Amino acid sequence: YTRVVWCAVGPEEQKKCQQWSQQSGQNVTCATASTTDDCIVLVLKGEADALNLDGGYIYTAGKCGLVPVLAENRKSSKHSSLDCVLRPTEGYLAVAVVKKANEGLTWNSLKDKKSCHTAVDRTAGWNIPMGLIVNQTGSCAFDEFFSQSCAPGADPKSRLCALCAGDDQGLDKCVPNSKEKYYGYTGAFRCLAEDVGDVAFVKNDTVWENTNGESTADWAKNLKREDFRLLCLDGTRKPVTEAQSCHLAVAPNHAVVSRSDRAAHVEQVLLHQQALFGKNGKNCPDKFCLFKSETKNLLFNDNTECLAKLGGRPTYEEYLGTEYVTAIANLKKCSLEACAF
Ligand SMILES: *[C@@H]1O[C@H](CO)[C@@H](O[C@@H]2O[C@H](CO)[C@@H](O)[C@H](O)[C@H]2NC(C)=O)[C@H](O)[C@H]1NC(C)=O
Ligand SMILES: *[C@@H]1O[C@H](CO)[C@@H](O[C@@H]2O[C@H](CO)[C@@H](O)[C@H](O)[C@H]2NC(C)=O)[C@H](O)[C@H]1NC(C)=O
Ligand SMILES: *[C@@H]1O[C@H](CO)[C@@H](O)[C@H](O)[C@H]1NC(C)=O
Ligand SMILES: NC(=O)c1cccnc1
Ligand SMILES: [Fe+3]
Ligand SMILES: [Zn+2]
Ligand SMILES: [Zn+2]
Repeated sequence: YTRVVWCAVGPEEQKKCQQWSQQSGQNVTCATASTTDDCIVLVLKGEADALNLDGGYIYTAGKCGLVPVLAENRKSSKHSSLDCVLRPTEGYLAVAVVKKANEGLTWNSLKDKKSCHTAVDRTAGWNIPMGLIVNQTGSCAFDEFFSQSCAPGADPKSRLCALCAGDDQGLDKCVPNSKEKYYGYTGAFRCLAEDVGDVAFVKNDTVWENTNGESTADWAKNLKREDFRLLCLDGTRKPVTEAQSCHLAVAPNHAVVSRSDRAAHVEQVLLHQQALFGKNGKNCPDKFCLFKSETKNLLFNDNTECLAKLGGRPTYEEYLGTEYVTAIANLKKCSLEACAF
């Protein structure tokens, strides 16, 4: 049944997809939508086959019967012989970052400050930090905790979208796709780097990849690691070198999902496609690389080493872990079980 339709979210992923489609001789084609939720609906309709999702969206996707297929895998020193494709995944660290110069700003003096989020419903940018905040404050009124935010996905007219910028021209303010200047892990850290916000909720890989000459992008050009700090839950402030001990939680890797009746087929074309355009593919650097997009994390995060088999053909709760499934459940009570479409 060898022909896979990828769902791209927004015009930039649409363009990267169209490119990949060409280089594959149409073994993969593209469908496009404005939001991740819409791409999820397309897959359900059967109009698209798969897409890579942050854990927060896997949860939405799972209640509707979509299943995790292969997971993103970057690389950790001690997990060495084992192949990337068979190596277990580690999950990433969700952290809260602040400007060093913002002396005296801790996890406990966050109320009324200005925040930068990857996008509503996402693990590091939303579910983990707001989960703790509802928790800590005993209030479901998370829309009144920060004076202002850029939380792609919220009501364009609420304070939660006040700090968002939209595209080149001011259009699409607060859309949960890359047209929004402060969308995703990158847009969010940018929102803080330009001091639009006091804190950004991203993952720890983001600070390292957009500081000390790693980014090339004009806004990240002069960023230095020592000018940032991580906020720990114990009210303390640490250098970004100490994330192992100052994170809010460890998140499950983004993963490709698809309808169960389509999973095997999706899995097979991907392992092949990967063999050709992944980290060491026949054709990567020279013609095309699935995992690169010059600091934008288009379709896939730019630090993905390979997509890996899951082992224990896990359901989505098994993939997310009970720990995280319950964090999302408790937070979702504020805004009991069904495909939400
Ligand atoms: C926010 O507070 C809630 C309430 O204690 C935390 O909740 C529960 O999480 C623990 C540990 O994972 C579970 O054993 C309980 O079953 C959960 N309680 C309920 C009523 O569901 C919640 O996880 C905290 N937020 C974070 C980010 O950890
Ligand atoms: C925090 O995020 C950064 C960037 O994504 C990670 O940085 C690298 O660590 C890997 C191995 O862990 C090395 O191969 C790279 O050299 C590091 N990057 C840079 C630019 O120095 C880092 O692993 C993460 N740290 C934690 C605690 O999660
Ligand atoms: C497309 O898929 C077919 C079927 O597996 C494969 O034989 C062929 O090499 C692929 N072509 C390209 C250009 O990827
Ligand atoms: N998703 C799972 O079932 C699982 C099992 C063991 C380790 N990691 C993930
Ligand atoms: Fe994420
Ligand atoms: Zn931990
Ligand atoms: Zn299982």
